[PDB]
Amino acid sequence: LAVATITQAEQQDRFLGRGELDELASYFASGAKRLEIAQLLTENSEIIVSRAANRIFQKIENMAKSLRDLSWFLRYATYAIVAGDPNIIVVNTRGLREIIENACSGEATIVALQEIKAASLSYFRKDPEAAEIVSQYMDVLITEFKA
Amino acid sequence: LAVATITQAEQQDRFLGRGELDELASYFASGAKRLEIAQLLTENSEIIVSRAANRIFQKIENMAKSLRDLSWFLRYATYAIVAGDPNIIVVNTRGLREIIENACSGEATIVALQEIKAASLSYFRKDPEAAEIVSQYMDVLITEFK
Ligand SMILES: CCC1=C(C)/C(=C/C2=NC(=C\c3[nH]c(/C=C4\NC(=O)[C@H](C)[C@H]4CC)c(C)c3CCC(=O)O)/C(CCC(=O)O)=C2C)NC1=O
Ligand SMILES: CCC1=C(C)/C(=C/C2=NC(=C\c3[nH]c(/C=C4\NC(=O)[C@H](C)[C@H]4CC)c(C)c3CCC(=O)O)/C(CCC(=O)O)=C2C)NC1=O
Repeated sequence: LAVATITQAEQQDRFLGRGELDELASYFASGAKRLEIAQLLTENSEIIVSRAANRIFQKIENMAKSLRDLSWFLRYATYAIVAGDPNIIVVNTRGLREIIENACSGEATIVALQEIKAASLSYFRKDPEAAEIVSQYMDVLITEFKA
Repeated sequence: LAVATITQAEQQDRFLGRGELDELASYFASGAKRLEIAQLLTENSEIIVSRAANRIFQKIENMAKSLRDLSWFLRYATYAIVAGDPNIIVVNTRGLREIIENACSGEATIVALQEIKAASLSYFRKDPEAAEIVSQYMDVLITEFK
């Protein structure tokens, strides 16, 4: 964050670098777009989740938890997008591969997640900038289940 | 702020509400303007600092330390502006007036700080919002010195 960047600059007795400034400038300026994205994923959260669950419907034994988890995945994506901090996804998906490996099916989860991503993207057809943001964050989520 | 309202929604296992989204909208917009300001001040810092030194050059007995401090002051102003937190200035200015009244002239430092302000402001004559933002942070710098 800003307070982060400032702390290290201070630590090194210096002005923020041109790069640090540009990076913060871009973080603030993409803010409106990131909020637009979150508002949209949120209001459509239920349709996005049910599309993902449906795609693996026949693989699911625990539908209540499946629907819950898929909603939670999308909710943390949504946090990360609002904060402009992909690490929110990383911290909160820590260890989930093992847990869901064991709980149901790793294969299926990735299938559902890919549908979370596709269904999410579907709301930004006209808006390449947003689609990129959405794909970047969704890819961070999925990758935490791949390698 | 980013982490704060997200932390709450997180604790309550929910999506951010529309009211939360609008509040962040205001945060990011202001941050954008603050960052534009900080970039200008940073890129033109040598110029700003030299104007301020030059404005009191007759009183300066140590050009080096004077140029250093004025830069140090400007630096902390930019930190405050970037974070949007005037208290960065307050905290790092604490007790400084005494150290510097000793070292040279408290009063010349004030004149030079007014020139830091006046010089900083010259980059924002087309943008009265940004100008007011620079004036408000610089005033905290000058005041907490006095
Ligand atoms: C990133 C945010 C986040 C997620 C997603 C999360 C998931 C998560 N899923 C869990 C269990 C589970 N998850 C599922 C199933 C599924 N899960 C899926 O994402 C699939 C759609 C489906 C497998 C097909 C099942 C069947 C269990 C354990 C069932 C139980 O004993 O109740 C558990 C173990 C504790 C619990 O049962 O609640 C966690 C922590 N925790 C988090 O903080
Ligand atoms: C907000 C960030 C910040 C500032 C500004 C700061 C100033 C500061 N100026 C100092 C000294 C000094 N400062 C100056 C001069 C001046 N100082 C001025 O701001 C005037 C423009 C000019 C007098 C006209 C002089 C001559 C010394 C004594 C250093 C020496 O004797 O070599 C000292 C004493 C220790 C040192 O020499 O490093 C500090 C701590 N410290 C900080 O953490």
